[PDB]
Amino acid sequence: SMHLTARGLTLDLSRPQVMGILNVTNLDQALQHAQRMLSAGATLIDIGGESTEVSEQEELDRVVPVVEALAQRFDVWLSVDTSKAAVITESAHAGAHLINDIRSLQEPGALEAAAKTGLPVCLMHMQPYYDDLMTDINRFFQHHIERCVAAGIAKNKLLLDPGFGFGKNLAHNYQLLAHLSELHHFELPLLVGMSRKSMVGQLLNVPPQQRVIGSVACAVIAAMQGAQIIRVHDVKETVEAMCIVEATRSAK
Amino acid sequence: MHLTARGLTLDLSRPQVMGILNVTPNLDQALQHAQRMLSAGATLIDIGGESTRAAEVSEQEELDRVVPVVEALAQRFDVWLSVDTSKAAVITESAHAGAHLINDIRSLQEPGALEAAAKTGLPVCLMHMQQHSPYYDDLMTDINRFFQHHIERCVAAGIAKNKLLLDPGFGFGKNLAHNYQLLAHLSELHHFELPLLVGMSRKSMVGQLLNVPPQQRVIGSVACAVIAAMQGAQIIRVHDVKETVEAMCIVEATRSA
Ligand SMILES: Cc1noc(NS(=O)(=O)c2ccc(NCc3cnc4nc(N)[nH]c(=O)c4n3)cc2)c1C
Ligand SMILES: Cc1noc(NS(=O)(=O)c2ccc(NCc3cnc4nc(N)[nH]c(=O)c4n3)cc2)c1C
Repeated sequence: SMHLTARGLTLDLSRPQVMGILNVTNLDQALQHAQRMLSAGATLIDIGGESTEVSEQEELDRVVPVVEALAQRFDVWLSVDTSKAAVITESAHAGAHLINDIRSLQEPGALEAAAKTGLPVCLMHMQPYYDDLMTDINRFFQHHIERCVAAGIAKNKLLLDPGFGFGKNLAHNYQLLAHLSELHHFELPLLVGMSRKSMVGQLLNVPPQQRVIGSVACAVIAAMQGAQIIRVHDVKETVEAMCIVEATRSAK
Repeated sequence: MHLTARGLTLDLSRPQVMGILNVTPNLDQALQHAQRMLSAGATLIDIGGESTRAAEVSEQEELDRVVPVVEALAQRFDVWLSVDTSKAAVITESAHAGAHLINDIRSLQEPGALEAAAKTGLPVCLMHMQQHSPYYDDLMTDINRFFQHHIERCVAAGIAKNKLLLDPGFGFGKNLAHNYQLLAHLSELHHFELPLLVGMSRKSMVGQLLNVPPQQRVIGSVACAVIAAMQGAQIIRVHDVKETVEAMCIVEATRSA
């Protein structure tokens, strides 16, 4: 029904999009891994310097060369998983397409830097107790959506992530997964990250490397509920699953 | 509710995985594979002496493949045993061996099949079917009319309504568009108030989309299983049990939330 655009490049959101995770914790490995994910069918590459502290220069040193190298190398959406205004701006210079912040630009100067770039930004819900899980998330997004538009970032440039595994217990996560379709009322793209998280592990009683099937199953359930972007470790498997999903949905 | 045979119950509040146990071109290997699938979490084992994908099979030949396996499993394991047969002789003999469920793609239309199946008193699964290019005026209506027709045949024959299972038959006289049309509208078949069994594992509906060989169709098959189970499909017929079982755990947890 819709699409999102950056730097003359467009991301089709009528179909589920797979975002490959590229955590940095060697430049050569990063470029090659990105290549592996891209061929696997990823339409976005997410570069993250923190795992949910890191120094500003240290985080910048890891992130921006990878962004620039990929920007030169491939015509693909580039996303930086950062919460730092310096990293926001520097990545924009490097050629990043999307700003993905788990802290929702609440760090000092982060909001202004993001606004100046004009790049699309993804807002993620974060805190364990909830009176009503879904209501809290809806209220959270509404607040920062109000804030983002106020900052001069257009509403249609925003993405929403309910933030699986962030200040949420096992029951909450699957409650969220079950009611995920409700979040579409914002008429904004939904991005979800469930890959290899505890919500899979606790159920299957398997280590992270054995959580591929569980992660994909979650991705399929989310995508069947209209989730547009899926953030995963295992791109190829997720891409294959999304093909089944898209064929099913297109079949009406 | 549950499905019942010989004092065994199958919980239908949760998705059940039926492991595929083909016995075609050693009993020892079959038992190891079945036990492995059993270990993976399968609650049903489907034993087939015929290939529905094919050269025909003799009555004695199919019997030779099927019944020793059924007898072997019945003693060794407490699991639902399903026989994938269209032959009254195989139906009757397998029932003697201790089979719990009759899975017939041809819906008991072979000679004497209906009568033989009825006498066993065992639950039966009916499957919709149609070189010919698959066409439907309306796929779901055609399937609904098919099930309505054969359900009456079974009931008239003396097979109780609660003993019946319905399979829309993925990949049987259906093209790629048809199969996913069926998957999308699968929930509609619940109106018969009968358990639904689906078989999409490693089938062309996955293969044509991903363009990979059968052994590499695991993820696609699991994706189909999840979608079907989310639409309330009770029994899933798969080659890869462990992966499907893990997926069903995510599905059941999601629904139970
Ligand atoms: C220790 C320890 N390690 O993991 C856990 N448990 S956990 O639920 O699986 C878990 C929770 C969170 C994460 N963060 C990973 C992560 C990173 N970036 C993201 N960006 C976006 N936009 N959306 C996301 O969802 C997201 N998630 C990784 C693992 C414990 C406890
Ligand atoms: C030849 C040839 N080989 O594969 C194809 N394409 S196919 O769609 O993948 C395909 C089609 C049918 C099968 N038969 C396998 C099979 C056997 N018994 C079943 N019993 C039940 N209850 N339900 C089932 O779905 C089912 N499926 C296996 C593969 C053709 C055509």
